[PDB]
Amino acid sequence: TSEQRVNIATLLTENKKKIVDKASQDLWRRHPDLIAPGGIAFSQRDRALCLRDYGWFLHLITFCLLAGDKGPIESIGLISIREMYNSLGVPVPAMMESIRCLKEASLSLLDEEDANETAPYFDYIIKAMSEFHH
Amino acid sequence: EQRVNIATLLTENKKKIVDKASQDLWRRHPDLIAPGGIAFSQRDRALCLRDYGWFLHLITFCLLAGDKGPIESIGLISIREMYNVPVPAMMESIRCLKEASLSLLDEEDANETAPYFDYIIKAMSEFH
Ligand SMILES: [Cl-]
Ligand SMILES: [Cl-]
Repeated sequence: TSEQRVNIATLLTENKKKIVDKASQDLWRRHPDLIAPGGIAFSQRDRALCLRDYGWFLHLITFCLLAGDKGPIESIGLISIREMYNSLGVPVPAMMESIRCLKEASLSLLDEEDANETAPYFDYIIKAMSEFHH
Repeated sequence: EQRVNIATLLTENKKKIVDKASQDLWRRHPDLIAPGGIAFSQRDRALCLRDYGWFLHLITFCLLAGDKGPIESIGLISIREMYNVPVPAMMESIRCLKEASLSLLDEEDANETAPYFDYIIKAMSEFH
């Protein structure tokens, strides 16, 4: 329900796969322990599950931005956070770092007003992820 | 009120729903995983799984919001970008996604949820 938010959602929808690929490669360059033996992205099936989870988080951010509401993050977003922590064994700082890389890869396609409008959604998901053990 | 519970159910089981739907679709259309198909190689299968997941997530979000506007908004955008992957395979994939999703609901939940799958299938049939 906004012109600029519709344009940003369009950009994030056209480039969802490229954004996820760039963000994941950045994250695995920065954090070599994730693709090391014992890491959450060592094997191929684990890597595919990580890519699908990062994609889900990007989609949720894009939907919340298109809507203009951050409610869905506190609703179904926490369910996905808990599922990624529990089922995939992803430590909280790895989830935050993945969302941060997703944020930077997404804002690399926008300008300045768009990036300022978009960043609070990534930031809110990061905040929801960091207060998990509380 | 109920839609938050339905969206929670589809989010807790997003991976299982997508897996069941994709396996059902590939049993139904064996040409998809045959040589030349869009799900033949392993990377092809991963990309197909991510696309089906995106469609399921859009449906789940439209159900959580109660609005189908985003379908006419970014759904057609993604369809056009992904095609320029054949379009008529997407239809049956959404049908399988719907069946796998409704297998987890009852009767009121399924009756409330199915119209979103129906709308995305109908919007996807008007593509040229
Ligand atoms: Cl901690
Ligand atoms: Cl940051």
